[PDB]
Amino acid sequence: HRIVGYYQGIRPLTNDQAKKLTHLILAFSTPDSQGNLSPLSSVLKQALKAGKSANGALKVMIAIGGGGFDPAIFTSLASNSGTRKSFINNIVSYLKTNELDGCDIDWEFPTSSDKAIFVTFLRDLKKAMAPSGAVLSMASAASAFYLDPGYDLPGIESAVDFINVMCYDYYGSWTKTSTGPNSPLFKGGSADPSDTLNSNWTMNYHLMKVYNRAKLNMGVPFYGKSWTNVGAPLNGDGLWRQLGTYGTELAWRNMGKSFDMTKTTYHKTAKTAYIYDTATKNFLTFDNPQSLKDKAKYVAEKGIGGIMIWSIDQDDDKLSLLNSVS
Ligand SMILES: *[C@@H]1O[C@H](CO)[C@@H](O)[C@H](O)[C@H]1NC(C)=O
Repeated sequence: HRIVGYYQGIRPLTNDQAKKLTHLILAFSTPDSQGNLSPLSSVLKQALKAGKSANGALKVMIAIGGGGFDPAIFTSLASNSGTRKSFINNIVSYLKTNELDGCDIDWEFPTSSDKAIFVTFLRDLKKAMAPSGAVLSMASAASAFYLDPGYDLPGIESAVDFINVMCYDYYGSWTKTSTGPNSPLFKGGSADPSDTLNSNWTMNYHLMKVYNRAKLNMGVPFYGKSWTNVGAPLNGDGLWRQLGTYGTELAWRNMGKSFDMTKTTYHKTAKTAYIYDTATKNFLTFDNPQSLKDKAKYVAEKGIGGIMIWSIDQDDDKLSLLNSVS
């Protein structure tokens, strides 16, 4: 159903890409301490024009905030009814001025002190957006650690048109235990030390809280993560290996020129792709056409309302990943 594509201006949005999306979410605009939104960058502006020109049905939205963005500023703007009201008016004015069709609130992350005020902010923002038909979404966290204290999912659901669930970054630069999958679909069987660092657990968490699952999008990544100097498996399964050193996040479009993709191992239980290169001891966890196909099937099977992608511009020139997901 929905194909919600985040876009961060790595490269121009192509006319083929625009036709494969229902929603294009430019990323990012950030508010200052007074609720003034940063102006749309040139690369984001171009993608808006390219998307609308190539797909008259496409909704082009601005994601406000982001993983880099200080969540205490969201707290400040939303907690005060006066600043909440003016921030909302600034958002609505920003949409009209920049010819946008709506916005995504990417607040990473609301704390327990934010839980109710986040819902109030989204409900009020929806009310101001409703006459123009502007589309409202938010990005949701992937673990109970964040979800339980900070996310009133029923309340959020009552306000937004859909929820973009960030089912990725399950392992990363903070991981001290072992290598592991950035975005597996499932727990990876008996060798998996975790029940929850997978998309299925995160989506099931949301399914158990929200009224209408059609309002959920399962997020998928078009990027992967690498480690170097990686050693032996911890418990007989090559996905979880003795740590060397965190590498970086790589866009899919850049993996094939640095890794021999013919060495891809596809985990049959977790539904996730990785490469361990015994020659170099480099390790890459990523998503590829196979993992994305399995995830689209999961979404259809569970009746989830859509797929969201971070980020479509990380795809290769031939749209291997976007063509696989839809
Ligand atoms: C997905 O998660 C649910 C609930 O956590 C669990 O019952 C189910 O077995 C999981 N599916 C797979 C294939 O791991």
